[PDB]
Amino acid sequence: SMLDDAKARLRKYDIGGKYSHLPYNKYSVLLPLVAKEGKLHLLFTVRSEKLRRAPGEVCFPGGKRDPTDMDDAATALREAQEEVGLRPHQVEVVCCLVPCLIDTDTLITPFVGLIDHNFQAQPNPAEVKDVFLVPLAYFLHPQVHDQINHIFEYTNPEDGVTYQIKGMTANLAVLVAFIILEKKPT
Ligand SMILES: O=C(Cc1ccccc1)Nc1cccc(Cl)c1
Repeated sequence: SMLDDAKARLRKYDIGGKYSHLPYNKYSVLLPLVAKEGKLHLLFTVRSEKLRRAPGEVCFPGGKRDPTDMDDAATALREAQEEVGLRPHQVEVVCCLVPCLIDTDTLITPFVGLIDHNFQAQPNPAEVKDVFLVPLAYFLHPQVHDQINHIFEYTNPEDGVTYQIKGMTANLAVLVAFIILEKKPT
């Protein structure tokens, strides 16, 4: 099946807890995979304009680890619940992808999660201005704009709204798309 195939592909790239005990400032992100209309999608947030760091930027749900978290996956799920109302029964964490090093002292761990088909986002407006889906296949043939660094522009065909996706968020989206969609019979 599509979903069993995606999970099997993802598991091959799982690094597990290999880098998780290293003494960094630790953040986790959840890369939420949603199946709609027979295709996989990634769920993205737009950060609230009122936030002091990266207002209005497209990001995956996530945030800083706190003492309550049993592990890095827990961080991702806690923050996703706070930001978009995703409850733990509504997500299956499939793997941990390569972590992202930034600022010399920070490690961001991405987890891919399969999201329940009955989940409906409840954007928390203190943190999230918007939530939207992008088909995973888009990241194989993105509309690229150079600002010099590469920016993806995705227009939602439902409403014509264009979102800019860049940086770590864009990079991770492409990674997930490659992992899941490469070398597939039509
Ligand atoms: O903050 C993140 C994930 C993240 C973690 C670490 C570095 C870069 C992105 N995501 C998010 C998205 C919407 C609202 C809020 Cl409050 C946070």
